Amino acid sequence: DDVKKIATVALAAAYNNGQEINGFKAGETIYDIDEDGTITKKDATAADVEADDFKGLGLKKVVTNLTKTVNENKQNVDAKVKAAESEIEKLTTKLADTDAALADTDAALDATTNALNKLGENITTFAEETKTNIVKIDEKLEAASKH
Amino acid sequence: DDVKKIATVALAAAYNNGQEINGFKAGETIYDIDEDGTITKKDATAADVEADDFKGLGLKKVVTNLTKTVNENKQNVDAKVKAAESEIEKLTTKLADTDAALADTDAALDATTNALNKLGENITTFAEETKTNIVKIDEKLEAASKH
Amino acid sequence: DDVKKIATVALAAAYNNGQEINGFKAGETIYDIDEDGTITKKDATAADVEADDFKGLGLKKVVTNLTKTVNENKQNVDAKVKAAESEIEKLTTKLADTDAALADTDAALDATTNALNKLGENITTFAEETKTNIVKIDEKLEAASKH
Ligand SMILES: [Cl-]
Repeated sequence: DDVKKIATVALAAAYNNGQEINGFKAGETIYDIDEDGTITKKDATAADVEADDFKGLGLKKVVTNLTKTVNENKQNVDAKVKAAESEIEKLTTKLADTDAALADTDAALDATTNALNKLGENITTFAEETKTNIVKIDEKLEAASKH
Repeated sequence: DDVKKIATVALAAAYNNGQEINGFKAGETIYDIDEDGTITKKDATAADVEADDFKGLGLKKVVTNLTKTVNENKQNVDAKVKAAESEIEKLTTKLADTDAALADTDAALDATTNALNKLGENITTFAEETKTNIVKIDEKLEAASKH
Repeated sequence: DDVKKIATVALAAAYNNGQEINGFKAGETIYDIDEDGTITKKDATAADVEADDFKGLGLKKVVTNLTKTVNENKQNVDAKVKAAESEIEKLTTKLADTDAALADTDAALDATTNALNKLGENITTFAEETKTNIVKIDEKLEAASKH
Protein backbone atom coordinates (compact mmCIF):
# COMPACT_ATOMS: atom_id res chain seq x y z
CA ASP A 1 0.00 0.00 0.00
CA ASP A 2 0.84 3.74 -0.39
CA VAL A 3 0.19 4.19 3.39
CA LYS A 4 2.81 1.43 4.05
CA LYS A 5 5.36 3.52 2.10
CA ILE A 6 4.44 6.89 3.80
CA ALA A 7 4.66 5.25 7.29
CA THR A 8 8.05 3.57 6.49
CA VAL A 9 9.58 6.85 5.17
CA ALA A 10 8.18 8.80 8.21
CA LEU A 11 9.70 6.31 10.70
CA ALA A 12 13.14 6.33 8.95
CA ALA A 13 12.98 10.20 8.64
CA ALA A 14 12.03 10.51 12.37
CA TYR A 15 14.82 8.05 13.21
CA ASN A 16 17.45 10.01 11.22
CA ASN A 17 16.34 13.35 12.75
CA GLY A 18 16.73 11.72 16.20
CA GLN A 19 20.35 10.79 15.32
CA GLU A 20 21.02 14.39 14.28
CA ILE A 21 19.77 15.53 17.72
CA ASN A 22 21.18 12.69 19.90
CA GLY A 23 24.19 11.53 17.77
CA PHE A 24 25.41 8.24 16.23
CA LYS A 25 28.52 5.94 16.52
CA ALA A 26 30.43 3.57 14.15
CA GLY A 27 28.32 0.42 13.61
CA GLU A 28 25.00 2.10 14.64
CA THR A 29 22.07 1.66 12.14
CA ILE A 30 21.55 4.61 9.70
CA TYR A 31 18.83 4.89 7.04
CA ASP A 32 19.28 6.69 3.72
CA ILE A 33 16.00 7.88 2.17
CA ASP A 34 16.52 8.03 -1.63
CA GLU A 35 14.67 10.78 -3.66
CA ASP A 36 12.31 7.94 -4.87
CA GLY A 37 11.29 7.26 -1.21
CA THR A 38 13.59 4.19 -1.03
CA ILE A 39 14.90 3.23 2.46
CA THR A 40 18.46 1.81 2.59
CA LYS A 41 19.38 0.20 5.99
CA LYS A 42 23.17 0.67 6.37
CA ASP A 43 25.54 0.45 9.38
CA ALA A 44 27.48 3.75 9.77
CA THR A 45 31.26 3.50 9.09
CA ALA A 46 34.26 5.30 10.74
CA ALA A 47 34.12 7.52 7.58
CA ASP A 48 30.43 8.60 8.19
CA VAL A 49 31.40 9.37 11.86
CA GLU A 50 34.76 11.23 11.16
CA ALA A 51 33.27 13.14 8.16
CA ASP A 52 30.15 14.63 9.91
CA ASP A 53 29.84 18.33 11.05
CA PHE A 54 29.77 17.27 14.75
CA LYS A 55 31.43 13.84 14.23
CA GLY A 56 28.37 11.84 15.43
CA LEU A 57 28.00 13.79 18.74
CA GLY A 58 24.52 15.20 17.96
CA LEU A 59 23.17 18.74 18.35
CA LYS A 60 22.45 18.34 22.13
CA LYS A 61 26.05 17.25 23.08
CA VAL A 62 27.64 19.90 20.78
CA VAL A 63 25.43 22.69 22.25
CA THR A 64 26.15 21.45 25.85
CA ASN A 65 29.93 21.52 25.06
CA LEU A 66 29.74 24.90 23.27
CA THR A 67 27.97 26.30 26.39
CA LYS A 68 30.92 24.96 28.51
CA THR A 69 33.43 26.55 26.05
CA VAL A 70 31.67 30.00 26.10
CA ASN A 71 31.56 29.95 29.95
CA GLU A 72 35.20 28.75 30.42
CA ASN A 73 36.48 31.25 27.79
CA LYS A 74 34.80 34.10 29.79
CA GLN A 75 36.28 32.90 33.15
CA ASN A 76 39.71 32.58 31.45
CA VAL A 77 39.68 36.05 29.84
CA ASP A 78 38.15 37.79 32.95
CA ALA A 79 41.10 36.47 35.06
CA LYS A 80 43.64 37.64 32.41
CA VAL A 81 42.04 41.16 32.32
CA LYS A 82 41.88 41.27 36.18
CA ALA A 83 45.64 40.32 36.15
CA ALA A 84 46.46 43.07 33.58
CA GLU A 85 44.52 45.65 35.65
CA SER A 86 46.44 44.51 38.79
CA GLU A 87 49.71 45.21 36.89
CA ILE A 88 48.38 48.63 35.75
CA GLU A 89 47.38 49.45 39.38
CA LYS A 90 50.93 48.64 40.66
CA LEU A 91 52.60 50.70 37.84
CA THR A 92 50.33 53.69 38.71
CA THR A 93 51.39 53.61 42.41
CA LYS A 94 55.11 53.27 41.46
CA LEU A 95 54.86 56.11 38.91
CA ALA A 96 53.21 58.37 41.55
CA ASP A 97 56.02 57.44 44.05
CA THR A 98 58.70 58.30 41.38
CA ASP A 99 57.05 61.67 40.65
CA ALA A 100 56.86 62.45 44.41
CA ALA A 101 60.59 61.55 44.75
CA LEU A 102 61.46 63.62 41.66
CA ALA A 103 59.57 66.63 43.15
CA ASP A 104 61.68 66.30 46.35
CA THR A 105 64.95 66.07 44.34
CA ASP A 106 63.91 69.29 42.57
CA ALA A 107 63.21 70.93 46.00
CA ALA A 108 66.66 69.77 47.28
CA LEU A 109 68.37 70.98 44.07
CA ASP A 110 66.80 74.46 44.50
CA ALA A 111 68.07 74.70 48.10
CA THR A 112 71.65 73.63 47.02
CA THR A 113 71.59 76.16 44.08
CA ASN A 114 70.42 79.02 46.33
CA ALA A 115 73.02 78.18 49.03
CA LEU A 116 75.63 78.13 46.19
CA ASN A 117 74.55 81.63 44.89
CA LYS A 118 74.44 83.00 48.47
CA LEU A 119 77.94 81.61 49.16
CA GLY A 120 79.23 83.02 45.83
CA GLU A 121 77.86 86.51 46.76
CA ASN A 122 79.33 86.35 50.32
CA ILE A 123 82.80 85.36 48.96
CA THR A 124 82.71 88.30 46.49
CA THR A 125 82.06 90.82 49.37
CA PHE A 126 84.86 89.35 51.50
CA ALA A 127 87.24 89.38 48.48
CA GLU A 128 86.41 93.11 47.79
CA GLU A 129 86.76 94.02 51.51
CA THR A 130 90.07 92.07 51.70
CA LYS A 131 91.38 93.80 48.52
CA THR A 132 90.50 97.25 49.96
CA ASN A 133 92.28 96.41 53.28
CA ILE A 134 95.51 95.09 51.62
CA VAL A 135 95.56 98.10 49.26
CA LYS A 136 95.21 100.54 52.22
CA ILE A 137 98.06 98.75 54.14
CA ASP A 138 100.21 98.88 50.92
CA GLU A 139 99.57 102.67 50.73
CA LYS A 140 100.51 103.24 54.48
CA LEU A 141 103.75 101.27 53.68
CA GLU A 142 104.49 103.05 50.31
CA ALA A 143 104.02 106.44 52.04
CA ALA A 144 106.06 105.55 55.21
CA SER A 145 108.91 104.42 52.83
CA LYS A 146 109.40 107.78 50.98
CA HIS A 147 110.88 110.16 53.64
CA ASP B 1 -1.79 -4.05 11.44
CA ASP B 2 2.05 -3.70 11.26
CA VAL B 3 1.55 -0.40 9.31
CA LYS B 4 -0.63 0.89 12.23
CA LYS B 5 2.34 0.28 14.58
CA ILE B 6 4.99 1.85 12.22
CA ALA B 7 2.77 4.99 11.74
CA THR B 8 2.10 5.32 15.53
CA VAL B 9 5.84 5.03 16.39
CA ALA B 10 6.76 7.52 13.57
CA LEU B 11 4.24 10.12 14.84
CA ALA B 12 5.41 9.76 18.50
CA ALA B 13 9.12 9.85 17.35
CA ALA B 14 8.44 12.98 15.18
CA TYR B 15 6.53 14.51 18.13
CA ASN B 16 9.42 13.93 20.61
CA ASN B 17 12.01 15.26 18.15
CA GLY B 18 9.84 18.40 17.83
CA GLN B 19 9.91 18.84 21.63
CA GLU B 20 13.70 18.49 21.61
CA ILE B 21 13.86 21.32 19.01
CA ASN B 22 11.02 23.55 20.33
CA GLY B 23 10.98 22.61 24.07
CA PHE B 24 8.41 21.28 26.60
CA LYS B 25 6.83 22.43 29.95
CA ALA B 26 5.48 20.69 33.12
CA GLY B 27 2.09 19.10 32.27
CA GLU B 28 2.80 18.93 28.48
CA THR B 29 2.25 15.49 26.80
CA ILE B 30 5.44 13.38 26.31
CA TYR B 31 5.66 9.94 24.68
CA ASP B 32 8.15 7.26 25.68
CA ILE B 33 8.94 4.79 22.88
CA ASP B 34 9.97 1.49 24.54
CA GLU B 35 12.62 -0.72 22.75
CA ASP B 36 9.65 -3.07 21.83
CA GLY B 37 7.97 -0.17 19.91
CA THR B 38 5.53 0.49 22.80
CA ILE B 39 4.17 4.07 23.11
CA THR B 40 3.56 5.35 26.66
CA LYS B 41 1.53 8.64 26.81
CA LYS B 42 2.60 10.57 29.95
CA ASP B 43 2.65 14.16 31.31
CA ALA B 44 6.11 15.67 31.85
CA THR B 45 6.66 16.34 35.58
CA ALA B 46 8.70 19.19 37.22
CA ALA B 47 11.44 16.48 37.51
CA ASP B 48 11.52 15.78 33.69
CA VAL B 49 11.71 19.61 33.13
CA GLU B 50 14.37 20.43 35.86
CA ALA B 51 16.48 17.32 34.99
CA ASP B 52 16.86 17.91 31.19
CA ASP B 53 20.07 19.27 29.52
CA PHE B 54 18.30 22.52 28.50
CA LYS B 55 15.49 22.31 31.13
CA GLY B 56 12.66 22.06 28.53
CA LEU B 57 13.80 25.17 26.54
CA GLY B 58 14.54 23.29 23.29
CA LEU B 59 17.55 23.51 20.96
CA LYS B 60 16.26 26.68 19.15
CA LYS B 61 15.83 28.80 22.38
CA VAL B 62 19.16 27.55 23.85
CA VAL B 63 21.06 28.36 20.59
CA THR B 64 19.33 31.82 20.39
CA ASN B 65 20.38 32.52 24.04
CA LEU B 66 23.92 31.14 23.54
CA THR B 67 24.26 33.50 20.51
CA LYS B 68 23.24 36.42 22.84
CA THR B 69 25.80 35.24 25.46
CA VAL B 70 28.68 34.98 22.88
CA ASN B 71 27.85 38.48 21.52
CA GLU B 72 27.45 40.15 24.97
CA ASN B 73 30.65 38.46 26.28
CA LYS B 74 32.58 39.97 23.30
CA GLN B 75 31.10 43.50 23.85
CA ASN B 76 31.90 43.19 27.60
CA VAL B 77 35.53 42.05 27.12
CA ASP B 78 36.23 44.52 24.21
CA ALA B 79 35.22 47.43 26.53
CA LYS B 80 37.42 46.06 29.38
CA VAL B 81 40.44 45.74 27.00
CA LYS B 82 39.76 49.25 25.53
CA ALA B 83 39.71 50.52 29.20
CA ALA B 84 43.03 48.75 30.01
CA GLU B 85 44.64 50.18 26.82
CA SER B 86 43.36 53.68 27.81
CA GLU B 87 45.16 53.33 31.19
CA ILE B 88 48.32 52.07 29.39
CA GLU B 89 48.14 55.13 27.08
CA LYS B 90 47.88 57.54 30.08
CA LEU B 91 50.79 55.80 31.94
CA THR B 92 52.96 56.08 28.76
CA THR B 93 52.36 59.88 28.51
CA LYS B 94 53.04 60.38 32.26
CA LEU B 95 56.21 58.20 32.11
CA ALA B 96 57.47 60.25 29.13
CA ASP B 97 56.72 63.49 31.10
CA THR B 98 58.67 62.11 34.15
CA ASP B 99 61.67 61.19 31.96
CA ALA B 100 61.63 64.66 30.33
CA ALA B 101 61.52 66.27 33.85
CA LEU B 102 64.30 63.97 35.07
CA ALA B 103 66.47 64.96 32.05
CA ASP B 104 65.97 68.66 32.99
CA THR B 105 66.86 68.01 36.67
CA ASP B 106 70.05 66.32 35.44
CA ALA B 107 70.82 69.36 33.19
CA ALA B 108 70.16 71.71 36.18
CA LEU B 109 72.34 69.59 38.48
CA ASP B 110 75.22 69.61 35.97
CA ALA B 111 75.19 73.45 35.84
CA THR B 112 75.11 73.67 39.70
CA THR B 113 78.08 71.28 39.88
CA ASN B 114 79.97 73.31 37.22
CA ALA B 115 79.19 76.62 39.06
CA LEU B 116 80.36 75.04 42.33
CA ASN B 117 83.67 73.80 40.79
CA LYS B 118 84.32 77.18 39.14
CA LEU B 119 83.69 78.93 42.48
CA GLY B 120 86.04 76.44 44.19
CA GLU B 121 88.83 77.27 41.64
CA ASN B 122 88.21 81.08 41.96
CA ILE B 123 88.42 80.98 45.83
CA THR B 124 91.64 78.93 45.73
CA THR B 125 93.28 81.62 43.52
CA PHE B 126 91.99 84.43 45.68
CA ALA B 127 93.17 82.58 48.86
CA GLU B 128 96.67 82.04 47.25
CA GLU B 129 97.03 85.73 46.14
CA THR B 130 95.87 86.87 49.62
CA LYS B 131 98.43 84.61 51.35
CA THR B 132 101.16 86.03 49.08
CA ASN B 133 100.24 89.65 49.80
CA ILE B 134 99.98 89.20 53.62
CA VAL B 135 103.34 87.34 53.53
CA LYS B 136 104.95 90.25 51.56
CA ILE B 137 103.48 92.89 54.03
CA ASP B 138 104.72 90.78 57.01
CA GLU B 139 108.23 90.70 55.38
CA LYS B 140 108.27 94.56 54.84
CA LEU B 141 107.28 94.82 58.58
CA GLU B 142 109.80 92.13 59.85
CA ALA B 143 112.58 93.93 57.90
CA ALA B 144 111.56 97.50 59.00
CA SER B 145 111.69 96.24 62.67
CA LYS B 146 115.37 95.08 62.31
CA HIS B 147 117.35 98.39 62.60
CA ASP C 1 -8.32 5.35 7.16
CA ASP C 2 -7.13 6.71 10.55
CA VAL C 3 -3.69 5.06 9.89
CA LYS C 4 -3.52 7.06 6.58
CA LYS C 5 -3.93 10.28 8.62
CA ILE C 6 -1.37 9.29 11.36
CA ALA C 7 1.23 8.33 8.65
CA THR C 8 0.69 11.60 6.66
CA VAL C 9 1.00 13.79 9.83
CA ALA C 10 4.16 11.81 10.92
CA LEU C 11 5.82 12.31 7.50
CA ALA C 12 5.00 16.07 7.40
CA ALA C 13 6.12 16.44 11.10
CA ALA C 14 9.41 14.53 10.34
CA TYR C 15 9.85 16.69 7.22
CA ASN C 16 9.49 20.01 9.17
CA ASN C 17 11.78 18.80 11.95
CA GLY C 18 14.36 18.03 9.23
CA GLN C 19 14.04 21.62 7.92
CA GLU C 20 14.57 22.94 11.45
CA ILE C 21 17.82 20.90 11.64
CA ASN C 22 19.04 21.32 8.01
CA GLY C 23 17.38 24.67 7.03
CA PHE C 24 15.03 25.91 4.27
CA LYS C 25 15.11 28.55 1.43
CA ALA C 26 12.52 30.81 -0.34
CA GLY C 27 10.44 28.61 -2.69
CA GLU C 28 11.19 25.34 -0.78
CA THR C 29 8.11 23.19 0.22
CA ILE C 30 6.90 23.70 3.84
CA TYR C 31 3.98 21.89 5.52
CA ASP C 32 1.77 23.45 8.18
CA ILE C 33 0.13 20.87 10.47
CA ASP C 34 -3.10 22.43 11.81
CA GLU C 35 -4.27 21.52 15.41
CA ASP C 36 -6.97 19.32 13.68
CA GLY C 37 -4.19 17.24 12.00
CA THR C 38 -4.68 19.08 8.66
CA ILE C 39 -1.62 19.24 6.33
CA THR C 40 -1.25 22.42 4.24
CA LYS C 41 1.40 22.17 1.44
CA LYS C 42 2.86 25.67 0.84
CA ASP C 43 5.99 27.42 -0.52
CA ALA C 44 8.20 29.27 1.98
CA THR C 45 8.12 33.01 1.15
CA ALA C 46 10.96 35.59 1.64
CA ALA C 47 8.94 36.58 4.78
CA ASP C 48 9.06 33.01 6.31
CA VAL C 49 12.86 32.97 5.59
CA GLU C 50 13.70 36.56 6.85
CA ALA C 51 11.37 36.23 9.91
CA ASP C 52 12.73 32.90 11.32
CA ASP C 53 15.04 32.57 14.40
CA PHE C 54 18.00 31.41 12.24
CA LYS C 55 16.65 32.79 8.91
CA GLY C 56 16.31 29.33 7.27
CA LEU C 57 19.94 28.27 8.05
CA GLY C 58 18.98 25.31 10.30
CA LEU C 59 20.35 24.29 13.71
CA LYS C 60 23.44 22.51 12.23
CA LYS C 61 24.70 25.57 10.20
CA VAL C 62 23.96 28.01 13.08
CA VAL C 63 25.83 25.79 15.62
CA THR C 64 28.77 25.33 13.15
CA ASN C 65 28.94 29.16 12.70
CA LEU C 66 28.54 29.86 16.44
CA THR C 67 31.48 27.46 17.07
CA LYS C 68 33.54 29.52 14.54
CA THR C 69 32.48 32.79 16.31
CA VAL C 70 33.39 31.46 19.84
CA ASN C 71 36.82 30.28 18.55
CA GLU C 72 37.62 33.51 16.59
CA ASN C 73 36.44 35.71 19.54
CA LYS C 74 38.94 33.84 21.81
CA GLN C 75 41.85 34.17 19.29
CA ASN C 76 40.97 37.89 18.87
CA VAL C 77 40.83 38.67 22.63
CA ASP C 78 43.93 36.52 23.48
CA ALA C 79 45.99 38.61 20.97
CA LYS C 80 44.61 41.89 22.43
CA VAL C 81 45.51 40.77 26.01
CA LYS C 82 48.99 39.56 24.84
CA ALA C 83 49.42 43.06 23.23
CA ALA C 84 48.34 44.84 26.47
CA GLU C 85 50.73 42.66 28.53
CA SER C 86 53.52 43.52 26.01
CA GLU C 87 52.94 47.24 26.73
CA ILE C 88 52.78 46.58 30.53
CA GLU C 89 56.15 44.77 30.25
CA LYS C 90 57.74 47.75 28.37
CA LEU C 91 56.33 50.30 30.92
CA THR C 92 57.74 48.18 33.83
CA THR C 93 61.27 48.14 32.31
CA LYS C 94 61.13 51.92 31.56
CA LEU C 95 59.84 52.70 35.08
CA ALA C 96 62.69 50.61 36.61
CA ASP C 97 65.22 52.48 34.36
CA THR C 98 63.75 55.88 35.52
CA ASP C 99 63.98 54.87 39.19
CA ALA C 100 67.61 53.71 38.72
CA ALA C 101 68.43 57.08 37.00
CA LEU C 102 66.61 59.00 39.74
CA ALA C 103 68.64 57.13 42.41
CA ASP C 104 71.87 58.19 40.63
CA THR C 105 70.71 61.86 40.39
CA ASP C 106 70.07 61.73 44.15
CA ALA C 107 73.58 60.28 44.71
CA ALA C 108 75.11 63.06 42.48
CA LEU C 109 73.04 65.75 44.30
CA ASP C 110 74.12 64.42 47.72
CA ALA C 111 77.78 64.73 46.56
CA THR C 112 77.33 68.28 45.13
CA THR C 113 75.66 69.34 48.45
CA ASN C 114 78.51 67.86 50.57
CA ALA C 115 81.13 69.53 48.34
CA LEU C 116 79.19 72.86 48.75
CA ASN C 117 79.17 72.41 52.55
CA LYS C 118 82.89 71.51 52.71
CA LEU C 119 83.75 74.51 50.51
CA GLY C 120 81.58 76.79 52.71
CA GLU C 121 83.39 75.57 55.84
CA ASN C 122 86.91 76.03 54.21
CA ILE C 123 86.22 79.70 53.17
CA THR C 124 84.96 80.51 56.63
CA THR C 125 88.28 79.29 58.16
CA PHE C 126 90.24 81.20 55.46
CA ALA C 127 88.19 84.41 55.99
CA GLU C 128 88.66 84.19 59.80
CA GLU C 129 92.44 83.68 59.52
CA THR C 130 92.60 86.51 56.92
CA LYS C 131 90.65 88.90 59.29
CA THR C 132 93.08 88.02 62.09
CA ASN C 133 96.21 88.62 59.99
CA ILE C 134 94.87 92.02 58.74
CA VAL C 135 93.87 93.04 62.28
CA LYS C 136 97.46 92.13 63.52
CA ILE C 137 99.13 94.13 60.66
CA ASP C 138 96.78 97.10 61.39
CA GLU C 139 97.84 96.94 65.10
CA LYS C 140 101.64 96.86 64.23
CA LEU C 141 100.93 99.95 62.02
CA GLU C 142 98.68 101.80 64.61
CA ALA C 143 101.40 101.24 67.27
CA ALA C 144 104.38 102.20 64.99
CA SER C 145 102.50 105.51 64.17
CA LYS C 146 102.24 106.50 67.90
CA HIS C 147 105.78 107.85 68.67
CL1 LIG D 1 11.28 13.91 13.30
